[PDB]
Amino acid sequence: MIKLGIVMDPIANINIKKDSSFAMLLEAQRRGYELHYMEMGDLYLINGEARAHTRTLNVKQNYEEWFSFVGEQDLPLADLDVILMRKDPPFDTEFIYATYILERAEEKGTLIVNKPQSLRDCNEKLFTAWFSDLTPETLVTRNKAQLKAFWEKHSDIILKPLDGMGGASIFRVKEGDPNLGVIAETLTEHGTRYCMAQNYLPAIKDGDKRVLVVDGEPVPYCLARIPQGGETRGNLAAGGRGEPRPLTESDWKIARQIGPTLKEKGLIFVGLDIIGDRLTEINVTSPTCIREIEAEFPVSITGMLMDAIEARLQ
Amino acid sequence: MIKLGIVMDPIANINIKKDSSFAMLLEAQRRGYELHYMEMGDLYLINGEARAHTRTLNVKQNYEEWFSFVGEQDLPLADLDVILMRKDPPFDTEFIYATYILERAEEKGTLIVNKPQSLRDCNEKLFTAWFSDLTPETLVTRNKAQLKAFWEKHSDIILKPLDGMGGASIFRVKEGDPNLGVIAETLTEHGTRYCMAQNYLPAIKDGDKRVLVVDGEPVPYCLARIPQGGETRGNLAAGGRGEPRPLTESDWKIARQIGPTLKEKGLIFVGLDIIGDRLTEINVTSPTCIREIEAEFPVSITGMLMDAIEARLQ
Amino acid sequence: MIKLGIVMDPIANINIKKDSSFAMLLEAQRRGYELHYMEMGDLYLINGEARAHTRTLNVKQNYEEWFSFVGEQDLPLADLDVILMRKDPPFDTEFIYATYILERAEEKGTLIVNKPQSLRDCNEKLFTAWFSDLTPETLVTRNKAQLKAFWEKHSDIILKPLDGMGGASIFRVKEGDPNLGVIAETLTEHGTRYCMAQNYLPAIKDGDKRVLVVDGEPVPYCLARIPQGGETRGNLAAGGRGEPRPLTESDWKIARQIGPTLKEKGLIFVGLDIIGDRLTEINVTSPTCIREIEAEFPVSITGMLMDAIEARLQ
Amino acid sequence: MIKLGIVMDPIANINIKKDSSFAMLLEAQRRGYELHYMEMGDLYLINGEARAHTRTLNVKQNYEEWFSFVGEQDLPLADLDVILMRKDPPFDTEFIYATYILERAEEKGTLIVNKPQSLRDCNEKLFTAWFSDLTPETLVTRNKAQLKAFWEKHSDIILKPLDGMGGASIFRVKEGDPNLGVIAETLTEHGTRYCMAQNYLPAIKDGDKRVLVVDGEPVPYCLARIPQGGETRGNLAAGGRGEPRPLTESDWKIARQIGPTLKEKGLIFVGLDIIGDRLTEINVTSPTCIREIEAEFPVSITGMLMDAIEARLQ
Ligand SMILES: Nc1ncnc2c1ncn2[C@@H]1O[C@H](COP(=O)(O)OP(=O)(O)O)[C@@H](O)[C@H]1O
Ligand SMILES: Nc1ncnc2c1ncn2[C@@H]1O[C@H](COP(=O)(O)OP(=O)(O)O)[C@@H](O)[C@H]1O
Ligand SMILES: Nc1ncnc2c1ncn2[C@@H]1O[C@H](COP(=O)(O)OP(=O)(O)O)[C@@H](O)[C@H]1O
Ligand SMILES: Nc1ncnc2c1ncn2[C@@H]1O[C@H](COP(=O)(O)OP(=O)(O)O)[C@@H](O)[C@H]1O
Ligand SMILES: N[C@@H](CCC(=O)N[C@@H](CS)C(=O)NCC(=O)O)C(=O)O
Ligand SMILES: N[C@@H](CCC(=O)N[C@@H](CS)C(=O)NCC(=O)O)C(=O)O
Ligand SMILES: N[C@@H](CCC(=O)N[C@@H](CS)C(=O)NCC(=O)O)C(=O)O
Ligand SMILES: N[C@@H](CCC(=O)N[C@@H](CS)C(=O)NCC(=O)O)C(=O)O
Ligand SMILES: [Mg+2]
Ligand SMILES: [Mg+2]
Ligand SMILES: [Mg+2]
Ligand SMILES: [Mg+2]
Ligand SMILES: [Mg+2]
Ligand SMILES: [Mg+2]
Ligand SMILES: [Mg+2]
Ligand SMILES: [Mg+2]
Repeated sequence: MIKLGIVMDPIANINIKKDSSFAMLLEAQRRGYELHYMEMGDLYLINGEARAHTRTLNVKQNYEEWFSFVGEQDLPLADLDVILMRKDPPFDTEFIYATYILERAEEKGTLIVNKPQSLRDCNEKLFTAWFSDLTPETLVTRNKAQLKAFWEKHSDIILKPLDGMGGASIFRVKEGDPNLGVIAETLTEHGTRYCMAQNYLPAIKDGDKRVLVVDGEPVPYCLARIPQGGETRGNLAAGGRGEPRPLTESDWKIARQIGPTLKEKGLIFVGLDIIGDRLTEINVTSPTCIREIEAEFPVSITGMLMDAIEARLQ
Repeated sequence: MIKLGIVMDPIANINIKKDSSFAMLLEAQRRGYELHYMEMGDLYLINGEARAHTRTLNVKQNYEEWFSFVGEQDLPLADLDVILMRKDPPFDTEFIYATYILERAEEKGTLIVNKPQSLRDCNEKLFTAWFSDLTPETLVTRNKAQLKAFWEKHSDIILKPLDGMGGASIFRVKEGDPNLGVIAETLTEHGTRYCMAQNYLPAIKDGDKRVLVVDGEPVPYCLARIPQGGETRGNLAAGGRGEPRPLTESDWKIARQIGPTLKEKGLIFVGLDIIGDRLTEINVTSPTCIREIEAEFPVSITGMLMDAIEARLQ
Repeated sequence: MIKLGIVMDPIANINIKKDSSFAMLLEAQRRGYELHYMEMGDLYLINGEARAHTRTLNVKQNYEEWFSFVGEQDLPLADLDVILMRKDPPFDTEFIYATYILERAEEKGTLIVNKPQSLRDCNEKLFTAWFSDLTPETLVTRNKAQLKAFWEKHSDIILKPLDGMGGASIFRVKEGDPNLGVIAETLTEHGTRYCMAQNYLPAIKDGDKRVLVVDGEPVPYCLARIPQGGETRGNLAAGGRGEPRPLTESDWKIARQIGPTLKEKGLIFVGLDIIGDRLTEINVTSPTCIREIEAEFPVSITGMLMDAIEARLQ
Repeated sequence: MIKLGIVMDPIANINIKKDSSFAMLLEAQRRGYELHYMEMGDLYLINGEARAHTRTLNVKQNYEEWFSFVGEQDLPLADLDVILMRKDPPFDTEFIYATYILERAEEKGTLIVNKPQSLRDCNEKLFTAWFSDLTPETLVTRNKAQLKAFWEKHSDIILKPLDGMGGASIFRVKEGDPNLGVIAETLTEHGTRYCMAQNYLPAIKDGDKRVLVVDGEPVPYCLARIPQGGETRGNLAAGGRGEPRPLTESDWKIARQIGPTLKEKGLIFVGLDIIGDRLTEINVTSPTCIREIEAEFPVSITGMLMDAIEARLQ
């Protein structure tokens, strides 16, 4: 059968109602694949051979017991046909070291979703620099002076870190905010770290849309994430409310401009974030929102993904 | 003329007797290039255009005053013909973010020494995994159990981090050492970070040889670094004593097996570390030892480097 | 009744077989006290009044369910008669900030076990400086030069941090160890942090004895902790094997020399560590070993503690 | 003569125009004291005896060369009559460990300015809890829920950390600020660290007054620090503009209510911060502003301090 491996954060701590790695494993099992579970500490390199202690996994939609390990073994990763790299951000050096280990298996012919070299090339915030015609005004800098000047030009800005996801450290500096100085000292760590500033997009009130792309093809329904109450963050992670919608026509236009690059670079499962008609980030590590969209519409995103994996393995 | 830029750690704090970035700038000036100085905080991205505040530099071998800035300007980095990325390790995410900024200039046709994509692909310790036939026995793992077992098989091991240089955190765990447990808990941070173990190479007593490669071509004399007194580290940084030597015949054999890969990947200036006949690491960020070799032998390594840059620009 | 509060690490994550805070709560409940549970985040200060969100607790020796909250409330801490500060190390600034909050309640007449001012005065490693006649040779320094010289004088030394417990970072540097330099650079963080060196005590082979002192009175049986296998640490936390013993006559002599100071300073429940006839540290924050001693001998340490609390409240 | 020691941050890096430790050393030298210079790494403990490598210091108001060491020696600290602890914040555990070392010298009869036990008892922000009748409304908490509620009650609040000085991390959350959530997640590190909230005091527009107290006696002129431009921080450190003034009558009233406690606790040199008629913090580690006040008025604060030291030594 196909043997699929998954590197992910502890399965014992996921919420199977929302988790997309889990929805993918139910579909792989429904198709008859042998599932091999791994966490970051299980992978290693011995004389350049990527190997791992895996546990053969069995999953089921049961809220008392959703997984069971039916055996364990140490194998070379080149023994698996597909490895899904579903480790959550932050993008740190540990994450990078794991992609070199996954890359030694990929040279022995294992398919890696997503491709290790592209995970290091395409940072979720800075890859927008390759599509500046679709993004808001974006400045990446360490200097408070440049941040102050971008604020004076735009009046209302969003300042963010480059490594997190889920609304980690998002500040909005509107007109008359008394805190530009301390927010820049906090995000650049007194000018020793880069941060990103973007002009604020009022359309966030209509939702931050997560648009999913399966091997360059946009899935036709998205999830708009509406910030809630006293929150500047649309992220479900920061309490945002999700609303499944068909793609609007500027959603198709952005997703098709990016689609071919993602295919070309082996970024087989990608989550675009679109606010209004601007692209704000590209999630290539562990994008979610599969469950919410799939509940509301007749589309099997996990099926699309396994179909694309199986074509890639032919 | 050629306009060469350099991104480096503060020039006001270098030792011009030992520093190789400085020796390279004296040669570029001797050839008539216009030098533009940058530090990491000067580079930025505004709508995907890489730009920087540079300072036009003038250097001279004077220990009271070795540099002067004769002007400053904000320019797009694509205005320079060559940028030397000479920032010192650690390999951290800031270093990675800078390579995406240098990569936007490289797409507009600037030559980057070394190539930004290869700086992210070739970590100084883990790139040895692509030449395991030339390295010692090497294990990269988070698990103390695997480290203990590698120690029982080899008796005498070297344990190290993956990010530093200069002898940062090198432990030797010889037979009967009472500390394997606490050294593994310290380097893997209780199993949450990968570390590297290698079998100890007795030949370190004859020196850790720094072998320099200029665009795939090995420079014919090396510097052997001899550990001093009560030191397990050969590194000049950890007090090692340097001895310039001709390359021996296994030095030629290793350097030629790696030479073509480095050329192919745009790793134009590389420092190999060889102990005996084993490759232990590949320094691609800011390798030094140019001064010491050049003092003792009739070879101009900086000249070789500018000749290779000028060929690359043709 | 007496209302006793406890500040501790999450009760949902303790092992009731070994945990001493839990054994103390079963005894307080057996005596009829009302138990109020708190974690560090529940305590606060509003205009200098110490207050907390507590949860009224019910505990029982049941491995499926060992606690239940039967209500919650926000109260001033001065409403409780006794607060047991049982938060585990590290000794960090958060720990110190909590002692000022517990100190505002103590001025309104609540008994704090142990006394907040003494928790800040008596660091578990450096308080041994007030009894240097009972300790091994001890040097606290940031300088590798002094560490090297102490090693040359003593041949076999133990190097440790000042903040942890449980065998955190204990190195033994015996004769001919190739790592003094990197161990000193690691514990002093290149000379910016103090560490402690002590001469190694061969008697650790007979056990690191935990001697418990209840209001200056030594409990008459101790637990010797024997290091296991390839371990330099006797700590149960680092796999040490515990053996309950009567106190030997040098155990009585040390415990009585320290007894009156601990009483005097309101350090009502203290865990001395004795190796042979030398005192190595004084645990005043959350000392354990009550269960193991009590299983083997006819002594109720928790009873001694509640008797001392009740006398203190008279 | 009197031998005075000073523990301070590197003298080679101070600005003698503004630095108050330096102004104190010129006065001690003018009186004929022998000055012994120390940095944190020079102090150590060997079997509970506090000792240090000192350098005999000579200072002079010369901007090319303001200090010279005329010898060095290792001595027990009990050999000095007075040690000025002038190390700058942060208040971290290293700072605390140094106070135990200074405390072993103090038991052998050395005067420590300020007293080590009081430096650990009187944190610069939380010691205000002992004078809540003179401070603004102050909440110290880890819970965002309590911070949100304090903001709804007061409309305009100041949120700050407990460890820094100089305007480190001061946020103002006025009505309609879109960032309460991310500022609380940032200062409490997702609820794992305490932070302080206070209601905003409009009077900061007239200056944050530094009021100096020499052994319980208020010095009669203060320095008001006016925030500048786009700054919420009055601190000279964050660009604030200083204006020497006589004490107003509510400045006398606050300083006299605190004066006797500071004397009583051996906090011989203290810098109160007063905004309007509210006390906001008490700087006991390294308060400055001596130069600016002394330039404008006929008062020798350093003289007052040496007079108080000499009385303390009688
Ligand atoms: N330019 C913007 N305009 C408005 N809101 C933005 C903007 N950029 C980010 N945000 C807000 O911050 C949240 C997270 O931003 P995002 O770029 O997607 O980073 P993250 O990885 O944390 O999700 C968004 O959902 C939105 O609420
Ligand atoms: N396998 C080995 N055998 C012996 N010594 C080694 C070995 N690996 C590293 N070392 C020692 O540690 C020093 C640094 O090792 P290296 O791999 O080059 O890391 P770094 O980047 O810090 O220079 C070497 O100069 C040598 O002294
Ligand atoms: N002087 C010493 N001689 C021998 N072993 C020691 C010595 N000091 C510490 N140790 C070892 O390290 C372990 C922990 O040391 P300790 O001082 O008690 O710190 P901790 O708080 O981590 O328990 C001890 O149980 C013992 O095994
Ligand atoms: N309650 C307050 N009202 C207004 N401004 C305040 C208040 N508390 C602090 N600040 C501002 O922040 C600056 C620093 O606050 P402070 O409490 O003195 O901390 P620090 O140690 O950093 O000086 C003050 O100078 C002032 O500008
Ligand atoms: N691993 C998780 C996803 C974790 C996560 O937060 N992922 C980010 C991108 S890496 C995301 O898609 N967040 C969507 C949101 O917060 O709305 C899952 O599969 O559910
Ligand atoms: N930037 C410095 C080099 C800094 C450095 O230590 N570089 C490492 C590799 S990134 C090195 O070559 N070290 C040689 C040694 O310590 O012997 C220079 O040009 O001199
Ligand atoms: N809170 C825990 C104790 C946690 C702990 O490890 N405490 C240290 C001192 S703070 C200890 O006594 N350790 C004994 C050992 O490891 O043997 C309990 O009550 O069991
Ligand atoms: N050590 C320095 C003082 C460093 C410092 O910033 N101290 C703080 C208190 S610890 C201070 O008084 N700051 C006054 C201000 O920034 O206005 C000196 O003597 O000048
Ligand atoms: Mg994201
Ligand atoms: Mg997003
Ligand atoms: Mg190196
Ligand atoms: Mg090396
Ligand atoms: Mg302990
Ligand atoms: Mg101990
Ligand atoms: Mg202050
Ligand atoms: Mg202040």
